[PDB]
Amino acid sequence: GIVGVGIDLVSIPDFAEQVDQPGTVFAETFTPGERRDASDKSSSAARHLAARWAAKEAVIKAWSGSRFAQRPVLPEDIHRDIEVVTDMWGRPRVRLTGAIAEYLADVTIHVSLTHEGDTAAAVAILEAP
Repeated sequence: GIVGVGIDLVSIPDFAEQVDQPGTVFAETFTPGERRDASDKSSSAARHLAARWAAKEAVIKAWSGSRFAQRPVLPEDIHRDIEVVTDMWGRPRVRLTGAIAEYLADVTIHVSLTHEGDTAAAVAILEAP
């Protein structure tokens, strides 16, 4: 049964404006080079990266909306234990580490991402067999 659902829309312009700032959570998900390239509103990098961020936030949203919210704890490591990459063709892939990988070890994560104009989007659905 479904155990969590998330959706997230990202402004590509607003994304590129803050994606490259130090200490932010962007630094723990994208490489400096990636953040540098994504700083260009009009680049493909910004578009693709914006879409990866939406994916990640969507999963995070699904997590916070599940039974794994209320614990355990440390809402700083979940933002860091979650990662989303794209494989050649353009399909999103969710990569887990830290505690979240353990707690969602038996949970299937379904994610999809898109982007158009000044916005990127994604949806995530947590499902247990």
